[PDB]
Amino acid sequence: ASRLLLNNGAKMPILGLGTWKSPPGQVTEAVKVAIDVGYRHIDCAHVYQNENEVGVAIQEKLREQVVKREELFIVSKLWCTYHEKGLVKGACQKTLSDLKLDYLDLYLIHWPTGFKPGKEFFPLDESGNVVPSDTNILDTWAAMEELVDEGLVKAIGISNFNHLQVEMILNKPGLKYKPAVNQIECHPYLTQEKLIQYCQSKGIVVTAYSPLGSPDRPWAKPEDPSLLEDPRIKAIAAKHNKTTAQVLIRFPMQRNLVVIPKSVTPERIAENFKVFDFELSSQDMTTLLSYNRNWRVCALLSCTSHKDYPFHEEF
Ligand SMILES: NC(=O)c1ccc[n+]([C@@H]2O[C@H](COP(=O)([O-])OP(=O)(O)OC[C@H]3O[C@@H](n4cnc5c(N)ncnc54)[C@H](OP(=O)(O)O)[C@@H]3O)[C@@H](O)[C@H]2O)c1
Ligand SMILES: O=C(O)Cc1nn(Cc2nc3cc(Cl)ccc3s2)c(=O)c2nccnc12
Repeated sequence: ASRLLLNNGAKMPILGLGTWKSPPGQVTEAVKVAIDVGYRHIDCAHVYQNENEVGVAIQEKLREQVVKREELFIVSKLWCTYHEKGLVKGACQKTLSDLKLDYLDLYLIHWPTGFKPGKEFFPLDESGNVVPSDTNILDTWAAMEELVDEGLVKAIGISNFNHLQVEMILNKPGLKYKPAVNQIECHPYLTQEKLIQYCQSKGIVVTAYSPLGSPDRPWAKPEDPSLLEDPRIKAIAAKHNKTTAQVLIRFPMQRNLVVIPKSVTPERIAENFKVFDFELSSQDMTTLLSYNRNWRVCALLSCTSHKDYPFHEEF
């Protein structure tokens, strides 16, 4: 399969381009190359501060009739400072304006943790903890449902939600729309078996982020865990005559996940797409799952006392 079916009846391309830390100076070309080579899914966010430059790329490719809007699957996310119910629509509309689109295919709650509204992405106190908002997950969900009902987005979902947080939404009295997708960190060092099984059992598609272990994450040292340099994964790559990145991208695909590797490098954008023409073996899959070490690149550590912090739970 090149696409997975969502609970709104749309089909979500299983490979997408990530855009976190894709600078304004390079992301337009990155998106253009990606669309050229065949990516039909772009993962965006207001907090990435590059949606205008993504929007330019998309628009140019639509106008040049390289791709049809209906063939593209564009995702963005609601930032934590816009969880208050009256702020959600404006946040979505700003993303739509910046991306130069009339609708999003999917709009996610980026984190379950609301922050105080205002100009700062991360409002902080002297303890190094975030200033929260008095919002709750269910009220924010209700505001997200209104975006579907108004035509601004085709589907809504969540990101970095744990299974109890998912459950809270699913059991909401008067629920209108289930989450379509839960986008979570997933890779061989954080395999998320239990949460994936949960979501899959509930008909929620999982998108795996940081599939290459986010080697460009801020202040990575070379001594930290590196998936791309794990000799055991290199060995699997060598056996298939593929790159380590191609193995790491193919892995989630064989778990029936969506995956969103990021690159601004044209050669890597192109090479990372060559994942539809080989299979990892059963033993490969088992072996990679065995490398789980509960290592999170994205642990939201400024927010560990937030009532909606997602990572205290086992899954
Ligand atoms: N929902 C959330 O909370 C959340 C959190 C994290 C990530 N995300 C999404 O997931 C996307 C992917 O995760 P990520 O950006 O953290 O990390 P990633 O995709 O695991 O890794 C990105 C890094 O890998 C490098 N790279 C790409 N292809 C490579 C290849 N073939 N060989 C070697 N290095 C390669 C990139 O370098 P170059 O760009 O320099 O080529 C970049 O530094 C994000 O961009 C964002 O869209 C969402
Ligand atoms: O979370 C995202 O969507 C992308 C992202 N964003 N960021 C930016 C920041 N995250 C945080 C988190 C906190 Cl709790 C505080 C400041 C920052 S700045 C990353 O550092 C990072 N590192 C690895 C993988 N993805 C990321």
